[PDB]
Amino acid sequence: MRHDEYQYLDLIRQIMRTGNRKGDRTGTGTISMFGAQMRYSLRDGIFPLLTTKRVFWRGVAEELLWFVRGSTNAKELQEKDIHIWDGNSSREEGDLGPVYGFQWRHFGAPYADMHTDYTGQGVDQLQQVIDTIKNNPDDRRIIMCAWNPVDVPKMALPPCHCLCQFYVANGELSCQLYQRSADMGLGVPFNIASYALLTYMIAHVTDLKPGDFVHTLGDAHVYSNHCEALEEQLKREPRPFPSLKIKRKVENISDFKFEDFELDGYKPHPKIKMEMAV
Amino acid sequence: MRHDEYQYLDLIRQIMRTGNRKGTGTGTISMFGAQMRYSLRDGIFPLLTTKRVFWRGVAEELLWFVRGSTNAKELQEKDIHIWDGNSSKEFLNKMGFHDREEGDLGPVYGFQWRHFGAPYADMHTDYTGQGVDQLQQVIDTIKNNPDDRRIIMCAWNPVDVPKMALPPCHCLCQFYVANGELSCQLYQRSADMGLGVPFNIASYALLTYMIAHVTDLKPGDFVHTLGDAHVYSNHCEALEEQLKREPRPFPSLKIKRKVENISDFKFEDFELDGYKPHPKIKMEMA
Ligand SMILES: Cc1nc(=O)c2cc(CN(C)c3ccc(C(=O)N[C@@H](CCC(=O)O)C(=O)O)s3)ccc2[nH]1
Ligand SMILES: Cc1nc(=O)c2cc(CN(C)c3ccc(C(=O)N[C@@H](CCC(=O)O)C(=O)O)s3)ccc2[nH]1
Ligand SMILES: O=c1ccn([C@H]2C[C@H](O)[C@@H](COP(=O)(O)O)O2)c(=O)[nH]1
Ligand SMILES: O=c1ccn([C@H]2C[C@H](O)[C@@H](COP(=O)(O)O)O2)c(=O)[nH]1
Repeated sequence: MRHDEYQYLDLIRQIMRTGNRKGDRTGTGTISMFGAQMRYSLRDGIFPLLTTKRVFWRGVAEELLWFVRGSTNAKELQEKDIHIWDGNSSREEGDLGPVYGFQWRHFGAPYADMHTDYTGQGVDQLQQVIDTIKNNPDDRRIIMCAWNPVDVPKMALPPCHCLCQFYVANGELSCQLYQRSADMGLGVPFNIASYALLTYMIAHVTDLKPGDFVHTLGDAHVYSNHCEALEEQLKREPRPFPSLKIKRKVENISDFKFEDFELDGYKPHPKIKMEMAV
Repeated sequence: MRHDEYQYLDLIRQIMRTGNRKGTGTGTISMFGAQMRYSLRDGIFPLLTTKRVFWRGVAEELLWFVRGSTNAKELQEKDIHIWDGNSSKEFLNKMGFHDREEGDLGPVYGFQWRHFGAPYADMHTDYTGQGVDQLQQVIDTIKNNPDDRRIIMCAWNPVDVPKMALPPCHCLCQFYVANGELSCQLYQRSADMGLGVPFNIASYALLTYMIAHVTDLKPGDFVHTLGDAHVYSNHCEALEEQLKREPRPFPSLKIKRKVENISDFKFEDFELDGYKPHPKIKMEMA
């Protein structure tokens, strides 16, 4: 019965107390461990939006709807006051290259720019996953992969979220994410919520109930200048997770809109300032 | 410090007790999401001891991957038959590969590791200079930028899976350097706990030993992450017998000479000392 958020807190504590101090691409220096795994229940409307520091729910949901549209145009997020892709995007202003939206919907197609019509090009992995869940739920290849060795050099930033896999049992849809690089302080809470939300959406349109989100980490790290803030965060007790309901019968994965999500009872501790490494 | 092999034994035990019973025609008992960690340090090599594992098959299959080969006949010539089932002309014709010759597994590991993105023709084609040589890329990044968080080799290729005799169970692996030590994490989407997993552990441990050697590092950990981790129902009696066996200290592995490039290893370069396993247990492949 231990709150699932303690998996996240325990890993931060372990990284700071036992991790490897190294340099890194950004020049900030990090403290890191290699290889971790967390499991978050998604059952009975439970939505694992972390509570010991406020997470950017609106950014999570808008970014994911943008992925689902297949968009690689950061201007569509900026227009919605979502600036999480700003650092890496000024090729035309806003064109992120063949990032998630494109890999999920067009893996293997040649990329031109964010305005190109890629209909019928590449593998639409997202629809492939939905079809397999509906038609052959015991399949062990229900995978969506964003790590494309051909395209990584054209991407504004190599994907941290290399691939995810789905699994069906007990009337439940589960999802596992392989995240190669995990900034425990800033990105990880958002990343948990992203793939928990994707699982809620796919479960909804496949007539399944959400089960578990399994979060596997490669290089799991704390930036050296985050330790003071995270030591303060570790003093905070998690609060019960919010609940998530989808307010209408959405027929297909592409039909979701932001207002379809009813997030109830989110009561996080206040935000903590933490500068993002560049 | 408990023997690392107990992670495998404990997971088999857990799956058989609480795993999900689901539906080939053989039943599976499965869990989703698991992770084991095997130390590779101080010459220790995690070749499981509660059932004799096919070490020579592990090493020859891995050398075959590294050559970029997708031709199962090259394994057969060395009396390694682990891919025979998936490459008979009859199997391939059954899968719809009517123009494919016996032995041709399609664009599987050797090809994805050395030529990701190239068009696949057949197993005899000269692919030199085509596609992404991910294996050499990893070696170069380890040498030149060891703190890089993108040291990845990916065999999961959505474009090519329809041409493969079997989609890769070993989707991708990632490397990590700290304190002079090279670690490796494998994401395995599908794990036959009884038959494939022991062999798969030894494969990626050996790969880590080889890459560490040619990058002048020491092996650290092998982290084995599983997606659908399952026990086939007709393995349960055999695995119940294995669970009563106590692990013995793992063997040691040394590389007998200085090998400069990953492509230069031969089986005789490996010295596996002290492997004293319990006997094989028959488990029929689904
Ligand atoms: C070093 C680094 N760490 C990261 O975690 C990271 C994450 C993203 C993308 N991403 C997945 C993000 C999620 C949340 C973000 C953010 O800036 N949130 C702040 C402020 C909230 C807001 O932007 O309004 C926060 O909530 O802490 S950015 C891009 C570059 C990165 N760079
Ligand atoms: C259902 C299935 N499970 C697997 O684990 C599997 C593994 C491979 C390839 N592979 C990675 C293998 C490793 C070991 C193997 C095997 O057949 N083992 C023998 C014992 C070793 C020997 O051949 O001497 C066995 O127990 O039958 S096969 C191919 C198809 C598969 N199919
Ligand atoms: O969704 C995201 C995007 C990025 N990062 C973090 C991980 C690293 O700290 C940095 C990306 O840098 P590289 O791993 O690519 O160097 O941002 C995340 O945690 N989650
Ligand atoms: O090296 C390998 C190759 C295959 N498998 C097992 C996993 C599954 O039981 C089966 C592959 O079947 P699918 O998951 O593709 O259905 O073989 C392994 O465990 N290891």
